[PDB]
Amino acid sequence: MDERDALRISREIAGEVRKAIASMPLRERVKDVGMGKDGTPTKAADRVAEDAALEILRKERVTVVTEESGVLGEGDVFVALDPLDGTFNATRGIPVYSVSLCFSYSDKLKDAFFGYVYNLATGDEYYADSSGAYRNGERIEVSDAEELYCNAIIYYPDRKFPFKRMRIFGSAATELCFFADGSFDCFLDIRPGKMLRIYDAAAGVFIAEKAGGKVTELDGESLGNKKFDMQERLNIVAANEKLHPKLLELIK
Amino acid sequence: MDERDALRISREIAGEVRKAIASMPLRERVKDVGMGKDGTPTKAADRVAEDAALEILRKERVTVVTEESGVLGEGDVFVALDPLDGTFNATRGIPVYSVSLCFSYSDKLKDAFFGYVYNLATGDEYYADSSGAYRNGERIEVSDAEELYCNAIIYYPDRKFPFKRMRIFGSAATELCFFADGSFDCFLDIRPGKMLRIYDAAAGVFIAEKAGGKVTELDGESLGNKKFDMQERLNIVAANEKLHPKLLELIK
Ligand SMILES: O=P([O-])([O-])O[C@@H]1[C@H](O)[C@H](O)[C@@H](O)[C@H](O)[C@H]1O
Ligand SMILES: O=P([O-])([O-])O[C@@H]1[C@H](O)[C@H](O)[C@@H](O)[C@H](O)[C@H]1O
Ligand SMILES: [Ca+2]
Ligand SMILES: [Ca+2]
Ligand SMILES: [Ca+2]
Ligand SMILES: [Ca+2]
Repeated sequence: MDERDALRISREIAGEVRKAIASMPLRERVKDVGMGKDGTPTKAADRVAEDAALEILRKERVTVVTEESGVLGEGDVFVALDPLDGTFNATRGIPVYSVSLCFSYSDKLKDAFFGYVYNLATGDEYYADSSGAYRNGERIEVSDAEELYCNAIIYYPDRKFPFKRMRIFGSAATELCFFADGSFDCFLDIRPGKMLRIYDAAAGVFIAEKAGGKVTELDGESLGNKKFDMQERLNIVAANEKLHPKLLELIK
Repeated sequence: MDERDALRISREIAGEVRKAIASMPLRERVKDVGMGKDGTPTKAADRVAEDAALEILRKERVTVVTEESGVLGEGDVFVALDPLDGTFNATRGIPVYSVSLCFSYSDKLKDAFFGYVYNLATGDEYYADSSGAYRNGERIEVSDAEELYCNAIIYYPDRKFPFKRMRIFGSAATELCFFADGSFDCFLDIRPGKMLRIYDAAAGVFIAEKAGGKVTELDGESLGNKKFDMQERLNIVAANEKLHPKLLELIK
């Protein structure tokens, strides 16, 4: 299965999902539909989003790990998918919530060949493959801000940082794409509770990688080990090559 | 002048400035076109939207307090104006930025008689008159649980909080409407080195209060006798009556 397969496939889910959510009223969006396979509740929006993706991913020889219903599939290709990363905003009318998909051969991130995040509010498309990282087509790349005094996304500010700006938009998959497109110089989820799963960073992380930004874990150990599994958790420190180090040191 | 004209005038300015920025590519958006009369530099998206905004207000008998052109016109009626709140977003294509407008029968916040916030990204409309606060033509109210374990907007987390969620979206006018909505449980701008100006907040402040909100300065002092000029600087703590005291002590 080509990257062109993954892209073609990915382009279908986003649209299917988009109008499934779009048609959905905020009132019929926030109600809970049960308990997804990862411990967290499940809103209607959640269900509707995942179904539309599964119905298409379903026809592909792929094993999928996803929030609402753990593992599914069998294929020799794995998908770390999130129908709706940023469910709080979506149920709020806040226009920052996306579809996340990452395509890999093996069980682990290291063998992933395609990244794709789609903002379902705006219709903004984020993707990456061997060719590169794009947003709405135009080629992107992380920023070259070399100063700790810079624009940042931080989960969560706990001390007093030397940041020019600090934002928190509530959709890790999308904000990693904000880091990816140079709109932001560093992504940071140093949350002690290590409350970040694979179907969250998977897609985002990989586009960031393509866009030219170094991305690892709290200490610096890569994300490679990471598995398309329901137990996997993580923290992230993302920045170009001249920022990541200093950004590490600053959180000791 | 009454709250019907303010709406009608505001609705027009919302149309033109919307037209203005939308057709305008991002490249130009980020363009430095000189310095504004307040320090915070003027970029093309700024200039483009003030221009559009000013072009309408000025043919009314009012004194305008705007970001770039300082104070303008004459009239017992005052208008605090943020022609583009969330410039950084507007420049990067992050769909949170608005046009903020507050009208008062005095230069005093306390005499405000109309408030208005328009998401230039989603065409989402917030306003507040004598009848109540509304969002896209619907009546909003603030949220209601006194538990600190709530959903907060806070500029900036310097310590450790008992909040369920912390978001910073970079447009205080709209964010104060996010609070006024129900979307977020509390708004807080406790930054010591104060940076909120009358125009970024007087509208939100006014829509939130009609929303059922309690906005006061850091110390719980009302924002009533707050002046419309390029010197005022604010700190804000907004929430329902019940959780407001709590937040004071929390950040006490
Ligand atoms: O809640 P969700 O919308 O499914 O996804 C959330 C977003 O990625 C958020 O940015 C992150 O910090 C949270 O940990 C995730 O749970
Ligand atoms: O610059 P501007 O976009 O007009 O207004 C800014 C926004 O309201 C932002 O939320 C706030 O944190 C800044 O302090 C303001 O300067
Ligand atoms: Ca999700
Ligand atoms: Ca998620
Ligand atoms: Ca402005
Ligand atoms: Ca402003």
